[PDB]
Amino acid sequence: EWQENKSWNAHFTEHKSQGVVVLWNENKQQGFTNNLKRANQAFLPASTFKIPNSLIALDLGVVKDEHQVFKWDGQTRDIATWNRDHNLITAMKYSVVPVYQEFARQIGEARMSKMLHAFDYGNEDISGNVDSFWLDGGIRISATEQISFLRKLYHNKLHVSERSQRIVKQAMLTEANGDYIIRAKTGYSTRIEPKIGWWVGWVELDDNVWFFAMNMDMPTSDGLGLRQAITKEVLKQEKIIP
Ligand SMILES: O=C(O)c1cccc(-c2cccc(CO)c2)c1
Ligand SMILES: [Cl-]
Repeated sequence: EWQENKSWNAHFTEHKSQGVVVLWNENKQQGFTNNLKRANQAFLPASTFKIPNSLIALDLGVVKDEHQVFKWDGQTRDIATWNRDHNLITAMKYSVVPVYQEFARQIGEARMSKMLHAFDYGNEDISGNVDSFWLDGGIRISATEQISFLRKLYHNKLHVSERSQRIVKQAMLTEANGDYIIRAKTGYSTRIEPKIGWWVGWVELDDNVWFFAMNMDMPTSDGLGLRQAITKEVLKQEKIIP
């Protein structure tokens, strides 16, 4: 049961942008979106792929645990937070592409492809370079497909160990207070048009969980903060968060 609420378009147009928010009420098994078409249009996952990539790296032993240190390779990159050592937690927090590129190389094409199929993840197509296919290869995923994948992770139903799923959900922790917990991952796709930003995850309440997946046009990096801001305005409008 899906419902289209075009009134949310105001949250995008008011910021001179276009995009989609998809919400899923777990208790009621009901979905909501401002744009049914765009909700099912498939985009590069970009750094949202760090969720499945983390799961695979942990389950195969490429990553021992969330404490293992991935040493900076000494190559100065334009994002200061990348020029340092990281563990799984900080690598997720700062979307440290080069750490996850090495994960993918150690995972390898064959095992990566099999795992994405087992996860039913997007179009399951890793065509391209194994260390960048989620940035400029053939893999694609829609907002509704993100929700489906995230729900499996929440319920520990993905075909990796419970431990791997618990660790990745810890690493997804973004915000927590007395009212809610948000576990999510941002994404920023620039190598293939249209340039977009992602924010996918869920909101944990005392008595329910709301899954969310949004993407929006992102012609410049100046609007990246709108990914979370627009999502939270929708959540506030729907009285999911205060
Ligand atoms: O999604 C973000 O919030 C985020 C976090 C860390 C880095 C970036 C990012 C911004 C511009 C270019 C590049 C490419 O090197 C990356 C975006
Ligand atoms: Cl946690």
